[PDB]
Amino acid sequence: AYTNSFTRGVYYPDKVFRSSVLHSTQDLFLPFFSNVTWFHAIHVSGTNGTKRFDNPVLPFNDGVYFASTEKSNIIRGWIFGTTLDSKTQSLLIVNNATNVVIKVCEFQFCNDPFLGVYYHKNNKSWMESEFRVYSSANNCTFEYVSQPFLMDLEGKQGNFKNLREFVFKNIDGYFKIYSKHTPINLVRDLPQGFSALEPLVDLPIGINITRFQTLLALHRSYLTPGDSSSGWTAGAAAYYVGYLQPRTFLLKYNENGTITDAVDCALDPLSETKCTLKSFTVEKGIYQTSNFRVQPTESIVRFPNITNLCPFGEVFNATRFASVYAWNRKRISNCVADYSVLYNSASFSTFKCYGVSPTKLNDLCFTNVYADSFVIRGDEVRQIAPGQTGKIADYNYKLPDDFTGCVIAWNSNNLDSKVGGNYNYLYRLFRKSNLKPFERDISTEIYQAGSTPCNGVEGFNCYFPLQSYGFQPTNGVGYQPYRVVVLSFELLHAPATVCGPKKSTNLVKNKCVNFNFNGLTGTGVLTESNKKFLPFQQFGRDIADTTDAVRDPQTLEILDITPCSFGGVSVITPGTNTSNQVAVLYQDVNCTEVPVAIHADQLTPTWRVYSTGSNVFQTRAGCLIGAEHVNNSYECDIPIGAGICASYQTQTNSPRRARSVASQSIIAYTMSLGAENSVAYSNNSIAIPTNFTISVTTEILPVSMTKTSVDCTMYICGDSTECSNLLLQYGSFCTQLNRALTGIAVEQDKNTQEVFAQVKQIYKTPPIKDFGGFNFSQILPDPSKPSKRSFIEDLLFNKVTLADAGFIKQYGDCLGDIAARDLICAQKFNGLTVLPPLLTDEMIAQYTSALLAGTITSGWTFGAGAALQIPFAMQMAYRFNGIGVTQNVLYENQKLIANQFNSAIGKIQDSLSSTASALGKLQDVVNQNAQALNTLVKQLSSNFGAISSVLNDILSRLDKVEAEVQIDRLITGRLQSLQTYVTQQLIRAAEIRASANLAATKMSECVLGQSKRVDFCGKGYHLMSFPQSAPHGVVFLHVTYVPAQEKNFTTAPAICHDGKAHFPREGVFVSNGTHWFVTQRNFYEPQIITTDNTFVSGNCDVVIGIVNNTVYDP
Repeated sequence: AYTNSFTRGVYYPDKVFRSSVLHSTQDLFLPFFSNVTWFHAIHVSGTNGTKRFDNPVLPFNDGVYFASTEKSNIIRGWIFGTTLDSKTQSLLIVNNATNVVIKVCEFQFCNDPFLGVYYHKNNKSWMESEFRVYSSANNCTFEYVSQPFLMDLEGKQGNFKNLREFVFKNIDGYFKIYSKHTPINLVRDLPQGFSALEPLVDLPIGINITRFQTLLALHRSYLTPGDSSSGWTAGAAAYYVGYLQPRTFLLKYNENGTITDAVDCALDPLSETKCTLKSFTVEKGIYQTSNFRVQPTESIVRFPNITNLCPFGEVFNATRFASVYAWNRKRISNCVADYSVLYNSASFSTFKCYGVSPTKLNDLCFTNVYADSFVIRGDEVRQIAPGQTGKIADYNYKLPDDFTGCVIAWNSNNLDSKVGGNYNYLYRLFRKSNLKPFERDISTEIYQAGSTPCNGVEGFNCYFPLQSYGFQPTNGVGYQPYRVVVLSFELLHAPATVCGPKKSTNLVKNKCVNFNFNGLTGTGVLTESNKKFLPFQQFGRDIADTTDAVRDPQTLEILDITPCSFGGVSVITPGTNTSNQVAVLYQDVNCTEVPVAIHADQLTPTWRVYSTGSNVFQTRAGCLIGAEHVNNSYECDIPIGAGICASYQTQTNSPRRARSVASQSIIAYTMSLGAENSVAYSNNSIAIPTNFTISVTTEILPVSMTKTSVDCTMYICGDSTECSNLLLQYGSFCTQLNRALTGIAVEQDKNTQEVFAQVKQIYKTPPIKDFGGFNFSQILPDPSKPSKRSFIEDLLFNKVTLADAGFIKQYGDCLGDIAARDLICAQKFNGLTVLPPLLTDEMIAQYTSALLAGTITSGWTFGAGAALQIPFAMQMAYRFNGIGVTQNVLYENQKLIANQFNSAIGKIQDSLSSTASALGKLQDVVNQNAQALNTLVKQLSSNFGAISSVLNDILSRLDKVEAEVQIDRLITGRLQSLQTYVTQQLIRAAEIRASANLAATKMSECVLGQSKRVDFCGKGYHLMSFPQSAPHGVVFLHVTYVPAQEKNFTTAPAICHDGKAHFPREGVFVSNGTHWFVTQRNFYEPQIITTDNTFVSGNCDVVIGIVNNTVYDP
């Protein structure tokens, strides 16, 4: 009975307070949807190998998730440890049902906690016995009592069956216990749903747990009615087991601050979107996510085919050394070092290691080493460091300003002593000959140069820098002789040659695996190197340290370190409300390795992803799984690349079909760009429209976003004194950036008023509305709303999150508090601000309305200058003249033009209202600032390598002097991140103001006059255009012409009448097939071919195209 751990195992990792935040992190987690070993009964061979024991001892394996159910209190406690005996320490963790008792005692092995053994009474056994499992308590170490973990007490309130889901962990010796209780109804299968597990007690027990079991106390059974021997264990408590693995997650809360749901950050390519995006709902499109890797484990990986220890003790058990001046160097090479037995034994007085941190010594492969043997005076040892100076340092031995291995110093009065003392060591005295690191000078400085202004010619007597060291064994301490060696490692100058005493193991290929080549501890898949290497080349960093290929130091063969098969992972999903399945794409990677792996591929189970027989597909964009190609091409919604798209809205597959799955199948195809049609080229004929279908489109444009700002400081500084002290010593940085905030913010308002204040004066609707049958109702404002806010823009407002997803009312705030007047944004907590527009919506609107009124009633003139009356009839007529249509057509066809107009308006509102997110760019900016702002928010929480992210604590619990560096590093980082944030807003400021200029143009040209530019203001011959604001934006109605209902017409540019080539003044000569007439290109107005509607010039004969006809002259 193995069963998916459907969603069970998730807990509370730490007790840091938080509310409704998608924080991703990683720990030892039982896999979800994962097999859990049921352990139920005594069923045959479940009791063999034991003493009729039902639920065997099990491997700990780094973590256990534990769960039991019952009708009534049955399941007793557990026992943990290495071996569960008195030989090795044990853990006895028992629920007395009166109290939970936890003991790390060394109790004798219990084959059964319930064995038929007892010695106080009649010899059989039973619960008559007083906890017979309590074998003996010798060398007990820990004892603890707490409240029971009662199992039925959960189920008592609701009269149901229950479970208790458990996670036992031992991290850093701390044995953390996380808990939960819940009712069930099904006992056959693991329930679907969700729950969280919270820490009960941490126990710093510090025993390597590897074996564990569950304990039960057998009373009896009633399966067969014979005797007390019918005390069958069959029908005893069952349970599940799984183990915990280091995989990443995501975790969520509710209003009450409690976990209600989670999305896994190590489960599924689909799930990884909801992880990385930090959403529980992913939208339609293509989304790229983070790659994966396998467990961190490996042996001593690959040290050279060299294996022989170095003779270190010679340096160390040596009785003949030199003085501090006579600092010798000794060569270490071509052997295996050890720094365990070196480090471990108790001989060294000084051991301190520089630029090198002393643990992994025995896994360090070195190129070469330098043993600096000499004897020092006891107090001088502190001066053995870079940054020291002194007679020994400045005049016996110096240090470079780069890495030197170690310092080893130790008293030598057991070998440097003669009862008469030791004058037998020496050092140089100062003589102003200051030198550089590592001069083995032994020159006798008896006479100087002489011309030096500090020596030679300066007042000397019998002085000799060679100063002997006079030891005495009866002299005391401080000046006792201290033999000292300077360890200095060269690394990376060559193949490393001397390694620590750690034998490496074999190597694997093509699997994502770490490794360590002579200290080169790297990772990836191992691909055979196709390079003719060069034999004095060990590792090839093809560019900028990228040690691309490696030659192993045991087999001497070359290996391209391909970083384990590397290629982007992106998803193809229709959304979340749509469905919960995904296509798996890898970027320019042929699916030849694992197609896709969460830590490994799998053949039959839920990871079923095959490069053949599964939903494999191959492109220049790399191989696809999930995606089955199909031949038919259509348009693209979720892109992939090269037109290859995985988006069919309506599939022929019924069951799943979501938008990218097709009955459990992601589909594959390419953008079809539209239909296919030859238009019949001829050299002599047109089709000129005999009707039209004008259209009005929706040109949607954001005009602004929030003029936020920040108290840079109180953002950062949170109003702290020493905070501000260190803050200022950086300085105007804050000032710089928020000055930018200023310029850009005021800038956007200038942009807005700019896109609005094009006119001197303000117009109102004329009360009578007899405007040629063109209804303006819905576009126009109505007094019923505050300040005559137009129907259309009201819909705009409602269609958008005026609240902007409520940045006054997301995860709420201080409720009803200083949060001021209920519509803008921005969740102000501290440091930050936003300032409401200089132009509130109301003016913004009534501008636009004045715009409208002018362009209707006075047309060209209201913004150009004085607004002058004109019938919008003949105004529209002149605008047809602007698109080149005579006022004849409008005159004749005024009513249907009106009707199309107003119907178009209605369709406009139909769209904008019905179509959600029609406004993309608007709410785009909204979202943009949303994240920018909110990120900025989160960035307070970045500890930045400090010991705490909050300024408060880092200042508080620290004395200032040390607090200086942490405070600083934080100042640096958060400051920096702000400055970044600033920069990004700047990015917008730019692209915004660009769009803003664009839109100001859009209005000015297409509205104060008539756009005559191609697709500037919408497809077609523009007539008029109209302003439709958004709280940070504007949309535009556009009156453009589209002809229709065409018919063939053979043509002739000239009419060859009366020996003279006659041509049409305005248009082209047209025929029905038999009658030659004149009409222009955008409509059939066949005309009697007159000299009035034509003209004569040149000759008719020389060039093709003409016909012969007659022409009528006035």
